[PDB]
Formats: sequence, C-alpha cells, structure tokens
Amino acid sequence: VNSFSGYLKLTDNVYIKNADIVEEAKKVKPTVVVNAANVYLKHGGGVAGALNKATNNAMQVESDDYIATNGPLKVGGSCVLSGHNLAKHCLHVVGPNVNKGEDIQLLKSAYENFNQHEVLLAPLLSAGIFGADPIHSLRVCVDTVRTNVYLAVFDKNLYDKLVSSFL
Ligand SMILES: OC[C@@H]1[C@@H]2CC[C@@H](C2)N1c1ncnc2[nH]ccc12
Repeated sequence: VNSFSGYLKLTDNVYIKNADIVEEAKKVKPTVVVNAANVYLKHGGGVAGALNKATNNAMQVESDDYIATNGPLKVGGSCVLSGHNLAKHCLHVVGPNVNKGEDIQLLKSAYENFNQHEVLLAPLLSAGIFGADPIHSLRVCVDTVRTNVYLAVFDKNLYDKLVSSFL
C-alpha cells in the first residue's frame, strides 16, 4: 500500500492519472520521481524545467556539479540524484530526441532504467519537445517496466486518448 491516490490501473504494475508530475511529487513526496532529462542535465522546460523550478534551482545546481565531474549522460541512460523538496531521489532519464535524429529504439533502453527502482512517479518519456508519439511511449513503458510505475500525464485530452486506446 502506498500514498498515490486516484490512479487508474492499466496493468499489473502500471498506473496512470491526468496530473502534473510536479504537483503529484509535492503531494506524495515519493521515494523516486523521474525527470525527463537531456544528456546535459540542462533543465529548461517541460517536466525538467518545472521540476527544477519547484526546487528553487537546487536541482540545476546539483546537476551542474554532476556534469562537471562525470560528463554527459548517454541517450537512453540515467543517473540518480537528490529529489530535493519533491522526493527522496530524482532519477534523471534521457529518452531519445526524435527531433534530434535520435533512434526511437532508445526509448526502450530509457524505460529499462525504471526497473532498478521498486516504485516510481514518472512522466511519459520522449513525448514532449523530443517529438515521439505519446501512444507509442505508453506502449513501450507497459512492455518494458516491470516495477510499479505511477504515470502523471499533464494534458487532459492526451490522457483521455491514452485511456481509451487499446493498441
Ligand atoms: O511527456 C511529458 C509531458 C508532455 C511534455 C511536457 C509536458 C507535456 N509533460 C509533463 N508531464 C507530466 N507532468 C508535467 N509537469 C510539467 C510538464 C509535464
């Protein structure tokens, strides 16, 4: 039993809700919140910019130190950093940017990072400025993640469409 509320069950282990991941994080304070990051951990907009703003830029300060030490992430890769005031930890995951020419097959690799954590609050990956159709992303999530994932879907029309879709 956990403190997530109002989620619609999609499979044994995947749950979905029309919600802003930032507000879900502030309310639930989960163990792991997933950020939809780029390889430079430059949190400008979308999920990343909104999460970072909610941390008063502390996420960006921590991220810049991480990059200065370790260099950029791989597309499809991840790192665990602090969750600041939003969660115990933040799992920064890089989905492929199809508008950068990056291989959509790397979306499966990106979701594989979720399997290292028993429970996560997460957005759909690659479905923002990275291009990728959200229907495909939800499908990859369901077919890749085996741990318990609570998906926060920002756009209501998109959520309704995802819920009403079989294939
Ligand atoms: O696929 C991620 C989606 C789409 C790309 C950016 C938006 C729409 N995003 C969000 N999802 C969940 N909580 C969010 N809070 C702020 C943005 C946001």
